[PDB]
Amino acid sequence: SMDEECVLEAENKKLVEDQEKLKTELRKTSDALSKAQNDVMEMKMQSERLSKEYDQLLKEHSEL
Amino acid sequence: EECVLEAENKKLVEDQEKLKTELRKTSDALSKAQNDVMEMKMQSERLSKEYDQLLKEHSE
Amino acid sequence: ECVLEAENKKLVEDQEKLKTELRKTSDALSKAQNDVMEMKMQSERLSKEYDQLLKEHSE
Amino acid sequence: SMDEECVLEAENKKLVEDQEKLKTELRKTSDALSKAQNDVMEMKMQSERLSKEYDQLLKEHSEL
Repeated sequence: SMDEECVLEAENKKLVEDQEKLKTELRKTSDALSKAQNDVMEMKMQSERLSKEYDQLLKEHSEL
Repeated sequence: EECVLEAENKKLVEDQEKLKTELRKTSDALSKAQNDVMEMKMQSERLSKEYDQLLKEHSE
Repeated sequence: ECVLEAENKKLVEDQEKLKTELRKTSDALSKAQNDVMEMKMQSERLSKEYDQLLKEHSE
Repeated sequence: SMDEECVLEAENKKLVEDQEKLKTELRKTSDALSKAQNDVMEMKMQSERLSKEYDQLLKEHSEL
C-alpha cells in the first residue's frame, strides 16, 4: 500500500542518482580536457619541428 | 638544387597539414568539454531544485 | 530544527559556490577555445605566406 | 633589385615573426588549458563536499 514514504524514497533516490550523474559528467569533462592537453602538446612539438624546417629552408636557400 | 628544395617543400607542407589536423582535434575536444559543462550546469540546477523541493515539502 | 538550519545554510552556500565554479570554468574554456582559433588563423597566415614565398621566389 | 632585397628581407622577417607568434600562442594556450583543468578538479572536490553534506543531511533527517 503506497504512502508518502514511497514518494519520499523516490525523491531521495533521484537526488542520489543526479549526484552520480554529475560525477560522471565531471569525469567526462576532465577526459575531454586531457585529450585537448595531449593535442596541444602534439601541436607544440609539431610546431617546433616546423620552425626548424623553416629556419633550415631559409638558411639553405638564400633566394627564399 | 631544385630537387632538395622540392623534397623539403613536400615535407614542410605535409607537416603544416598535420598541424592543421591537430588544431581541429584540439578545438573539437574543447567543444566537447564546453558541451559537458552545459550539461553540468543543468544537472547541478536539477540537484538544487530537487533539494529545495525536498525541503519545502518535508521541513518547516 | 536549529542544526537543520545550519546544515541547510552551509549546503546552500556550497551550491552557489559550485554554480560560480561552473561559470568560471565555462569562461576558462572559452578563453582556451579562442586561443586555439587564434592559432588556427595564425597557422593559416603562416602557411599562406610560406606559399607566397615559394610562388614568388622559386619554380 | 635593391627593392628585391628590401621585399625579401621584409618577407623573411615576417615569416620568422609569425613563427614566434604561434610559439607564444601555444605556450599561452597550454596555460589557459591548465587553468581549466584545475577548475574542473576544483568542481570535483566541491561536488564531493556537497555529496557528503547531502548524505549527512538525509542520514540525520529521516523526514528528508
